[PDB]
Amino acid sequence: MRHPIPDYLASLVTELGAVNPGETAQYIPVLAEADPDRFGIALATPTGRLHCAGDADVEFTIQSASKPFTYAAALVDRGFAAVDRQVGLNPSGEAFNELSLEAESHRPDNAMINAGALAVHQLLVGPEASRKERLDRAVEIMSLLAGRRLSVDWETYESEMAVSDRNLSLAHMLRSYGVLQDSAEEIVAGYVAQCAVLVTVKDLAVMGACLATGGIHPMTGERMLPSIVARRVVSVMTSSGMYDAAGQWLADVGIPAKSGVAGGVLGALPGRVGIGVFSPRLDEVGNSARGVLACRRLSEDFRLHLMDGDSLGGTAVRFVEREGDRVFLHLQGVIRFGGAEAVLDALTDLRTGWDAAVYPRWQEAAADRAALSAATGGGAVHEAAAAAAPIRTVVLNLARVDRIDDVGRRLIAEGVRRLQADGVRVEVEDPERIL
Amino acid sequence: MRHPIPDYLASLVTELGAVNPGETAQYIPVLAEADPDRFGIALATPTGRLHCAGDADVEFTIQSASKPFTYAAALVDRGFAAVDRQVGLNPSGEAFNELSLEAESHRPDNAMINAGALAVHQLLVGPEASRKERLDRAVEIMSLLAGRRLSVDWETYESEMAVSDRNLSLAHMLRSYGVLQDSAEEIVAGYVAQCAVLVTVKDLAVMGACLATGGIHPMTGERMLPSIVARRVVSVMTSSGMYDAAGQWLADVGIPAKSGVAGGVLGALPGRVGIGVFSPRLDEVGNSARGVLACRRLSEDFRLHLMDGDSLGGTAVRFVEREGDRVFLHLQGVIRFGGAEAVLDALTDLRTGWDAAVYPRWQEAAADRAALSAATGGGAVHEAAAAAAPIRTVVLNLARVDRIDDVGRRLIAEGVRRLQADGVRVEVEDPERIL
Ligand SMILES: N[C@@H](CCC(=O)O)C(=O)O
Ligand SMILES: N[C@@H](CCC(=O)O)C(=O)O
Repeated sequence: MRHPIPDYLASLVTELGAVNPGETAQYIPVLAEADPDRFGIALATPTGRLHCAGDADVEFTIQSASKPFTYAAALVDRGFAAVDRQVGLNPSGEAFNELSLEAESHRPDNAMINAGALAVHQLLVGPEASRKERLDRAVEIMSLLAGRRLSVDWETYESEMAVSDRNLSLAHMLRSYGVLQDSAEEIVAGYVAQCAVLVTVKDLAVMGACLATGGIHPMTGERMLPSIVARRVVSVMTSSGMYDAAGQWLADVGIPAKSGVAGGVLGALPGRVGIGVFSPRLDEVGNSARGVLACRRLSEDFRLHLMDGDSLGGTAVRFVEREGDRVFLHLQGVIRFGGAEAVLDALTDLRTGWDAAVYPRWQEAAADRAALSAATGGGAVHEAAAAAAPIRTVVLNLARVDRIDDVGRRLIAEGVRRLQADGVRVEVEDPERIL
Repeated sequence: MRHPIPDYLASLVTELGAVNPGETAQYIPVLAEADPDRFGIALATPTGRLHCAGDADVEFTIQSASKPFTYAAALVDRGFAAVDRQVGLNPSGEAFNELSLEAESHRPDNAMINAGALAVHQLLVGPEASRKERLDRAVEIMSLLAGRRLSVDWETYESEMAVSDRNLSLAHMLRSYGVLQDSAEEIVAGYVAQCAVLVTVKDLAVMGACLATGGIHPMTGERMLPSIVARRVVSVMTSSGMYDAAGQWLADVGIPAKSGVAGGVLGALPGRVGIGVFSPRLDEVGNSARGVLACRRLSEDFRLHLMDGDSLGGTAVRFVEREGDRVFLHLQGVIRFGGAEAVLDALTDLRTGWDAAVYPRWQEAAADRAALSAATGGGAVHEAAAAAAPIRTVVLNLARVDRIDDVGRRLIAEGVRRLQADGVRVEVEDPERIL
């Protein structure tokens, strides 16, 4: 059959395309004369699927939506310590205040606002890196997530470099407080090229997806970024991506996202989906009108909110079989704290916090563990307590476990270490050595 | 064996308990003379497990950590429209500015700051509700999540009511802009009692857990709040819970949390865990010092970050068996967009977005779907494409699916509707009618 998601994408494009409020970025000639009658949208899933509709294969400059990529690239090249000394974590409106830099800190508020982006571009490769290297580190980091070699639209670069007075101002002010080493024109030029990189609504959906999964590319399964770096970038996208309207956006939508004045919008909901939207005309605060609306919809119709839980839970426990003398534990999925934590409940729930008198209700509910389990979501863990409803051997089957982060390994290891201590054998049937 | 989490909780209490910086709330006599040598912590899981350490069963006033409960209660009693007209969604520092209310809006910035809390207390039952009802609606909503009838510590209430000049000021100012109907003293009194409700570090962990799961109580599986309301409350806790330091907190920790000046801290990470911490002494901005640190740790050691993905993904597909003429699909877990979306991939992947030439790398990776699957986390969906590696009947087994939200139902329904349209039989073996 044909997948229903792309069909949904097409319906949304037609419904919201009935109109076209706002206007194109007027502070640059190349973006003013752009056709406002375009509008695409893509959804890239963690697994590797890509759904689309409308003008999702038309190119446009990534502008600001490029900020989380260079922040991520710079974090890897210099590490947290070095980047944090120049870029803060406080949300702010693009309107620049010098008091930002007078603080004991001496650093722009965050990496989503121009001042913060200029500081990040300056940190790109190292202290002795040339102008030319930083700009390739930019195009490179981005290109590695989009999946292909990207290019800079010099026509836009030149158009913007001719009227880049504001940014030069932020760059100078920054040098004044020692946040920038090199020259103002040098970092501005590199920053203005970085924003001139061309992407399609689809690339953004795939790039957003890399950040969504913790640094894993959904089209190859190859780690592009460390989970810890990808985490922070999505953290700052959420808290400062929509500027002073971030509180209202985190509640109204739930999708960490940065918008570009060329019309593009990037979205990345941790562990669920990379998003890309494209619609030239900008609203009253500078974002992509139809683009920002597209996200509202997706978020309401699919409950794609950051606060809408979607864990594995006890579902990490495929099943618990007490054949007779030995008990078999088969794990499944991607095991992190959530899953490993449930495993530890299973293991403990084999015979190897509240006063029942005070909570008659909780004891009753507990009496029926199968019922209380489905109402809550702990897969087949209740099958452990049921196996013990002597055990001399426990088998940990890991054939169905896609992967397990460090925290899971340690937690399940410790779990194993504590069983043997009980005079219980423990065989870990783990084929593709993952443990 | 003994579960390793509580042991970890005890280690953390001893390690971080080596010290005790800051001091108790000095603007109230009853909280100034409180013993600073106490410190507990609890973790309530979605499934129904409760882990503890230290003074987790000692009572203390919930103060501000009560704000998300009354905001949630008021949202249910009056609905979004009515509450949003009085309470905004913008983050802010407790330092009050009158320009907040001059805006076209005429409403405090958010429901986590005193002004915003006073406005929420005023909306508690209805326009014709008495002073006495609102205060019970407060204690009630909270008590229903903690799992037991709670009480107001009048000793603290009286102590604070004697020096409640600041709050009265916020209350008056609000009446001035028409955000409060009743009297200033009336709402202040009710608000000061609401903060005098006594909880233990454990109750907070269970209460945080209700919000964490989308409104489902982890100790009974009974829905206490609508998923949509629980969502917003966690959204505003995240964006404004830590005030002007929320950007740095969302990155440094990732756990939506509100602190109380009595020493308690509430945490609620969507779909993973309810948290409770208790440590009388407050730091330089008013939060619980050791309490705020406890959260930092938990978040770093267990990767309990809001941005650290933890989905079900393709793991919703237990397996795909092509016995021969018919194909069997067994689903599992709690199915939302994430899971339902994978099902639709399975169904479509039975023979009933990118240019391969451009992405040689992606085609290679795709060639080995089993490998690309484990690197990414899509359970056993690749088993569908493998079944078709004619099909006249497809069986949807739902015995292992704990539950499925509205979005899942519609998505899997549509999926079903599109298969039959292909001249394919479709039997949904779903025992406890969930579909
Ligand atoms: N590329 C623009 C930024 C566009 C935006 O703010 O989205 C600039 O450097 O000024
Ligand atoms: N109960 C205190 C608030 C404490 C806090 O801000 O955490 C008050 O009403 O002023």
